[PDB]
Amino acid sequence: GSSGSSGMGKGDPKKPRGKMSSYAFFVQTCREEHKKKHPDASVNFSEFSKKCSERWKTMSAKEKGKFEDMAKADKARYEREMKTYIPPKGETKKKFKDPNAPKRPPSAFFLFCSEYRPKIKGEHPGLSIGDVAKKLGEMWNNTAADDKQPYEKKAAKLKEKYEKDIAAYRAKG
Repeated sequence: GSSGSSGMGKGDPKKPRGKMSSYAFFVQTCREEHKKKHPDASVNFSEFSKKCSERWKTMSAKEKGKFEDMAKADKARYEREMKTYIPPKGETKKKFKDPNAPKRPPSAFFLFCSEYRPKIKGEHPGLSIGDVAKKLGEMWNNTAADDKQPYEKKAAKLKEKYEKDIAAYRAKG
């Protein structure tokens, strides 16, 4: 969530941290290259630090360019981790309905719970529109991916309609 800071600091293993910027990378790009020029060199970490600072600013835009293109490349490869990681729930008035924006079509889960609602609802009268649905919340989770083959494939088609409508809402061209 708009994680302000980023990089070596303090936190937990859960969240895949490891995002470095142009500098963070440049500072290590000069030190590594040095070890090659002077292996038995008595270079200091501090002296090499203050240097990278004024050394990074002095560097002409062109010099920074590469450092920038290489840095951004990481901001992407780093996300790969987040994918494997699943954070808690903390959405703020998101995925909500809006009259201005185009309504989003149903999904596999909705197609299943919707096609099952009229099935279980009749078998179990005691339940109610509310509960009945709350009961499908787990049914889907258990459902095997394969079983979601049709519920998914179909949905995909619908999405198109939305992707076509929204294409206007934003009008980014």
